[PDB]
Amino acid sequence: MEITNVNEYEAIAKQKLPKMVYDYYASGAEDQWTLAENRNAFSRILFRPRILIDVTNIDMTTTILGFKISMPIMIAPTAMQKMAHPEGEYATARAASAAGTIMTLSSWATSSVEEVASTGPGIRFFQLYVYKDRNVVAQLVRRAERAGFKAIALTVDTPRLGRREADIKNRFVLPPFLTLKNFEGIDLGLSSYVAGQIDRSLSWKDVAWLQTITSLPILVKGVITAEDARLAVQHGAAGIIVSNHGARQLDYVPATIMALEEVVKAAQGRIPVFLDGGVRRGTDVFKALALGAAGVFIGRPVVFSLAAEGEAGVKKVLQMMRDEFELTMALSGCRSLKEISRSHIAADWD
Amino acid sequence: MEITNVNEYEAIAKQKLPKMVYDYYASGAEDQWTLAENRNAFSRILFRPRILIDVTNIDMTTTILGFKISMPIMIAPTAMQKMAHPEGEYATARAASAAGTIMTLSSWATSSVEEVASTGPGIRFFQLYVYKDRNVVAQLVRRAERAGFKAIALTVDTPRLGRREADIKNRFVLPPFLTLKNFEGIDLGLSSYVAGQIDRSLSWKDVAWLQTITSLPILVKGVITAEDARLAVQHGAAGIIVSNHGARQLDYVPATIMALEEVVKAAQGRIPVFLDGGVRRGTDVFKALALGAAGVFIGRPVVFSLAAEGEAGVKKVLQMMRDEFELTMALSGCRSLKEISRSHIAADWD
Amino acid sequence: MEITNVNEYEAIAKQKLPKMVYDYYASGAEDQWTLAENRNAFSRILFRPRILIDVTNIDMTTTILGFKISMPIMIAPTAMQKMAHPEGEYATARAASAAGTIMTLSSWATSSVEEVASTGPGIRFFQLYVYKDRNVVAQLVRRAERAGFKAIALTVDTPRLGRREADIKNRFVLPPFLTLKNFEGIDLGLSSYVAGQIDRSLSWKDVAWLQTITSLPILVKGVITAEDARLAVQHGAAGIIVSNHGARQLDYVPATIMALEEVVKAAQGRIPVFLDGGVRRGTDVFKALALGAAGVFIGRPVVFSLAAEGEAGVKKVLQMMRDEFELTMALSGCRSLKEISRSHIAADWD
Amino acid sequence: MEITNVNEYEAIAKQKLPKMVYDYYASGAEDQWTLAENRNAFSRILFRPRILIDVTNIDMTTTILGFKISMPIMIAPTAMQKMAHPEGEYATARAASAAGTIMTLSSWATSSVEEVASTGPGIRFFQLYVYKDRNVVAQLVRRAERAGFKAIALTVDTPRLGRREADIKNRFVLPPFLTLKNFEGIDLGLSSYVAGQIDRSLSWKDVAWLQTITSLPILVKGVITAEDARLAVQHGAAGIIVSNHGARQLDYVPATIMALEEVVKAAQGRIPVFLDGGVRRGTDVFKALALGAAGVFIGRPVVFSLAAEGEAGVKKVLQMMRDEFELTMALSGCRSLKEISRSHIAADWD
Ligand SMILES: Cc1cc2nc3c(=O)[nH]c(=O)nc-3n(C[C@@H](O)[C@H](O)[C@@H](O)COP(=O)(O)O)c2cc1C
Ligand SMILES: Cc1cc2nc3c(=O)[nH]c(=O)nc-3n(C[C@@H](O)[C@H](O)[C@@H](O)COP(=O)(O)O)c2cc1C
Ligand SMILES: Cc1cc2nc3c(=O)[nH]c(=O)nc-3n(C[C@@H](O)[C@H](O)[C@@H](O)COP(=O)(O)O)c2cc1C
Ligand SMILES: Cc1cc2nc3c(=O)[nH]c(=O)nc-3n(C[C@@H](O)[C@H](O)[C@@H](O)COP(=O)(O)O)c2cc1C
Ligand SMILES: CCCCCC(CCCCC)Sc1[nH]nnc1C(=O)O
Ligand SMILES: CCCCCC(CCCCC)Sc1[nH]nnc1C(=O)O
Ligand SMILES: CCCCCC(CCCCC)Sc1[nH]nnc1C(=O)O
Ligand SMILES: CCCCCC(CCCCC)Sc1[nH]nnc1C(=O)O
Repeated sequence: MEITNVNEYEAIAKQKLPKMVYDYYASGAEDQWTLAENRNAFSRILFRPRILIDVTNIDMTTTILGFKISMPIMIAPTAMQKMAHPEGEYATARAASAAGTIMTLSSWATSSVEEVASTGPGIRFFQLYVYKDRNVVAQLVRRAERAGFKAIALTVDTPRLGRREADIKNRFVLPPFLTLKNFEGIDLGLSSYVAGQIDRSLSWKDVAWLQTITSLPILVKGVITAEDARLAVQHGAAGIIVSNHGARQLDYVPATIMALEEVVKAAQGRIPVFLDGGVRRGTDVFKALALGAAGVFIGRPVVFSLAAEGEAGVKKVLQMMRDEFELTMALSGCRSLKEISRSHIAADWD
Repeated sequence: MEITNVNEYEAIAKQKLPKMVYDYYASGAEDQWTLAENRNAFSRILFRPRILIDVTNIDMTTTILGFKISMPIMIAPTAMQKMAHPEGEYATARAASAAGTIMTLSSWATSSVEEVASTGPGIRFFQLYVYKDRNVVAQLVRRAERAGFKAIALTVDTPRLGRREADIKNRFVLPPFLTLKNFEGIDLGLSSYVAGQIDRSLSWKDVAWLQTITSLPILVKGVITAEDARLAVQHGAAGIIVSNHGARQLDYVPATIMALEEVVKAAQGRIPVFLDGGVRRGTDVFKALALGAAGVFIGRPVVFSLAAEGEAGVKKVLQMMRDEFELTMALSGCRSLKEISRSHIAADWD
Repeated sequence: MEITNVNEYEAIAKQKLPKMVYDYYASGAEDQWTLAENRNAFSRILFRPRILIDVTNIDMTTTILGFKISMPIMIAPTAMQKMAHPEGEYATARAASAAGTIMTLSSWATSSVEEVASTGPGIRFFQLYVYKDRNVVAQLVRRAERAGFKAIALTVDTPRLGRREADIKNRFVLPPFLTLKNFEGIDLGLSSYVAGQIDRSLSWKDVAWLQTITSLPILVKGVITAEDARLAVQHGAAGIIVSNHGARQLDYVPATIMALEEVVKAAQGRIPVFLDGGVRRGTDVFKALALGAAGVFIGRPVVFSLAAEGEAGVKKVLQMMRDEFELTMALSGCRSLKEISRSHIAADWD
Repeated sequence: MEITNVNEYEAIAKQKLPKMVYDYYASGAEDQWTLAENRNAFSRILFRPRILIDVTNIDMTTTILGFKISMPIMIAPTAMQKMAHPEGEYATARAASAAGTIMTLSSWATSSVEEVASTGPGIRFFQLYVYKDRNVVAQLVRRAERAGFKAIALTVDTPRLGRREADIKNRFVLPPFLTLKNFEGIDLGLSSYVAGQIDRSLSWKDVAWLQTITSLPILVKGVITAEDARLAVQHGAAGIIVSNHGARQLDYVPATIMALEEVVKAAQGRIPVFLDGGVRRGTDVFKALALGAAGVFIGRPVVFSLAAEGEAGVKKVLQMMRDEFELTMALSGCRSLKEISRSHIAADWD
């Protein structure tokens, strides 16, 4: 017996976390169709491996926004990680740096940007929502810059929260001793106002506004149509992240893997297009990249592994994924990321 | 624990109603393929949401036949509602008016048009079948007009009853104290003659006949082919209701959501086209409207909620649906019904 | 509780017949894929009903080979019916005549042509295989003609028996007191030689040979490709029966309903094309006819009903089917068989 | 009760072999999608049988690389067969010769080429991997030639081992008394070095190298794209074996039956194209040949039958398959292999 794949962590997490906590991390929106589809869609893409190629040395390094990382597998911003393990964001922070990759911190983290920054050096991104109190947004950005965060990931798919029914039936509440640390300290319990601070009037001009208060590259997270992808480009986006929020917002939106190519083509190679949602295997990673993605982000796997084995769990998840990805490149006949091509894959919609 | 979706009422209704009553409301025709398909088909239509749009104020109001209602979700005519709850049609009547929407009364109701009318003011439609005794039909129409009913919904898909096997095995009978109140009073137990009064010789000329005894707009309920949709238009129909009778008539007829577009195109915008059957979620509502429907009607959800919590249940069903529909519009980037478009959706048959 | 559909007889038959007998009647070839598919394929064809049509009088009568019958539902030749009920072929014979339809007798019947003929008057067909001993074939034909059988149905899909594994595991044997009565009497235990009498050298010239020893119309049973359908026409076939032997021969042959249209088109209206296999509902009957079939034949339903209720069971099966077929015509808007059209149906392959 | 099909051996093997051994033989790569698909794909190809054809004598003999064999069903190289039964490769060797067919020996066999050769005369192929120690490869080839092996089957789909998770959880190890006999004797425990001897720098020039140390025909095993098929032809391959290694390498590669035609067309009839993976029925064999394959190879069925009944089991598997294949040819109207055609089949992708 031994953990051999990322998905097995979900079971352990489930068996140890309180229903409320597990359900919060595991649930999708309403009937959870897209949740299931995010995983199932990958099963509709097949390989066309090239044999008899010198695959002695496999290079998985890539350059994201000028930064060079070990692999094209980064960590997505989850939220309230300390509900999964006392160390929460700390464990995830150290694990990301050690793995040689990027970690995106959530504004709703149970640790502050500076708390995370102290763990050690590493390339980090900050996820944020343009709240009603623009002054609070300015403060958060300024605070992230000081902590040395390299970019801002603006999430544009939550003008209003999706209906994750399990949470409603459970009557979800943030446990007693946890706190949204990034909101502790600057000029404004914390769970209700921050939730009530969501500004639903946001439009493309607010994207411009963000650009006038920070020089950090802005990544739009939550684009799934070619129409918005073009607008994101026109409005100075540094990159686009094809995401359906882990299927927790609007159910019946396609699987990110299916929508990806449409977004990649819309971008016309002007800016990097990334993807998240459903990634659990190295084979998943190879397909996303063969379809045009510059890299991918993982969410749930982090919190599940964190609950099961803390930092070791997160390190284990990152190692398994890079190993699987390497072996996939090897068996496909690709020695570097640049060698992966659309012809190495075959989609059910081809 | 708490009710978070319309479908959950069916379980409660089932656990409390007598087999005979539940089966009568729940069953489809014969092998019940279309019953299952009415729900499953919606799962084959996906969204293409627009992000970064000011979705501060969402307008769900619409004008149906000159009447302005709160939402495009109306109640379909069921039958013998008092089998589900002592108040039956009364509870449904008050709930519809309070919700600010239209309620279609069935000729086989366990309450009379005037009984319903007394609950309070509200826009109501009357469902009827051209019986052999045309004189009884005239009386019913005249009686509905006095009660202030705004339109007549003529059902044309039941020349003969479908075979709902559960009813046959159960030997379905109307409970002792209930009565088809609309037939009580005018010139003609009630379950057998009214069932034997079905006129199967009806053709388009009888539609004309109805038009010579009433000035109320006539809605044809039960059209699912483009051929009949055109005829309905030619024969002065005020609107068409794409319906397969909740899959209780001819099994193997397509899901209303699949047939809808064909009917919408046939109508050429000359008259409103509505839909019913399988609607259980706000996402269902958005798809029907994105496909051309002017509004939708719900059947079973009413009787199930009625059995579970009487009027409160019906109010709960209507609130949940409008809430879900609103959040869907918000996440899709639509501020009014006029903003919903075919491009906001993606069908498996595209 | 009450029997409401043909398929329910299989359960009763199963619960009362010995494993060996049930398995013999119920099994398909090897992995039984086509068995399942014969039924499932019908689920891939939908209706396009016409409403508001005078459906007061429905005419199901048809003329098959000059003979006028009550409905386009005939009985297929099964075998050793007395294993299902003491009366076997007798009950089936009386039931067919009473129902006003045709019954095809198998050469392997546990009753002789003359035994069946004595039950009463009725239009009957005789199924036969060109055995090695052509003299035995001549005798069988002559014997059928005397008994007043109207046509010969030559089965061309069994040059060698398919592998019905259940029979092998069960070590199937004909019960002690039963006998292949048609072979008793003329010039040649009976189970082994008759099985060993199968001539696998048969080709189109042998079809011609049959035509020189009888003037009765010859129906080829077991044609499923357009290539053979044309040959059947060229070689004086009186009609073609699209059949896959109830999926008991070569597994992975398409469902008869799927292959039908190809055969109908090949025939070019020169001769009637019939179908069998999987027919269990009136909706099944309407689809087969809408696709071009002149009528259909049923197999297993006869033996299952026979085991459950003897003749009454068979009468019940025939009544249920005509009732279901009538109601389907009524709901589709078809007053006669001639009114059924391809446009009243919609196939998944359209 | 009695064994009626090849697949039933897996159950017996499972119920008697130790988890570790069964899992090693039965498992696929990671989530085992292609494992399931290798079998399921055959279900998507249907027959178009020709009736009324003289199928008295069926000829299944074929000429592979100049050698004439009884049937187009050969044995694929498995590995460590003695884990399944004390006799291992011996039983398989005698069974293959008796069946009148070819057996491919694995370099990792628990019996040596000469040990196998002593069982008796028979046409045999040797499977091999170009190890780092080219000198060991030369020795193996020379050793095979002496034992009278007719050809070398070079496997090109394992530059690195796939992740068969069950083995990892089980901590698979070669039982105490077994030995990789081909490595015992010549100039180089055995499980770890031989596994560490895999050369992952192999490319097409190494294929040429093999051709300069042996005159035996070289068969490339593991080609699944048309691109590699052409290269295999250009580089003097004697034949191509479309294989996905029994789905144990890279998951999400298509089923061999689906990829086959692409490879057949690429070869342009210049060299024979074979197939393996998922073959379990004679119907499977007919489809592979109708698609262009010159013959097929079976893997798992050998080890499962071996575990259940030793040599008798293997003889039983080979007999069942030829019987099933014969009956399929008979029912399709094919008297010889040359008579099987693409028109006798119908693929879901046609
Ligand atoms: C428990 C949880 C919390 C999340 N929190 C955020 C968040 O703080 N910010 C954000 O933009 N997205 C959030 N997401 C979603 C993204 O981080 C991301 O798209 C991700 O969940 C990707 O899909 P995966 O979980 O299938 O890997 C959250 C997802 C989960 C499951
Ligand atoms: C118990 C029950 C009674 C019905 N009674 C009527 C009726 O009186 N008149 C009519 O035209 N349709 C009747 N229908 C069907 C329609 O009201 C309507 O098409 C509806 O059931 C829509 O589908 P849904 O139940 O899936 O929402 C009935 C349906 C049910 C389940
Ligand atoms: C038990 C049994 C016996 C059969 N016997 C014969 C027979 O004697 N002659 C023949 O041509 N076909 C025979 N068939 C098949 C046909 O009668 C016929 O194609 C039929 O089974 C149609 O399919 P169904 O069973 O799905 O209705 C037999 C089928 C069964 C199940
Ligand atoms: C237990 C086992 C051992 C295998 N050993 C080898 C081997 O030694 N050499 C090789 O090239 N392929 C090996 N394969 C795979 C091939 O022999 C072959 O492609 C085969 O398994 C075909 O598929 P099937 O098992 O579905 O019939 C092995 C497969 C199994 C299941
Ligand atoms: C300003 C937007 C508010 C969202 C923040 C939280 C969602 C609701 C918290 C529990 C009720 S946690 C989170 N952040 N972003 N998405 C989520 C997620 O849980 O899916
Ligand atoms: C004049 C037509 C007669 C139909 C009225 C009833 C159907 C049968 C009543 C129980 C046997 S109730 C009803 N009304 N319309 N459809 C139904 C339905 O139950 O599906
Ligand atoms: C001359 C051909 C021999 C077939 C006759 C019988 C089949 C085998 C009898 C039980 C072993 S009964 C029968 N007749 N035709 N098909 C069948 C069937 O059982 O599918
Ligand atoms: C030089 C390549 C090494 C592969 C040989 C073995 C695979 C691993 C042995 C158990 C850990 S047995 C084998 N040989 N080829 N494929 C396999 C298989 O088991 O799938």
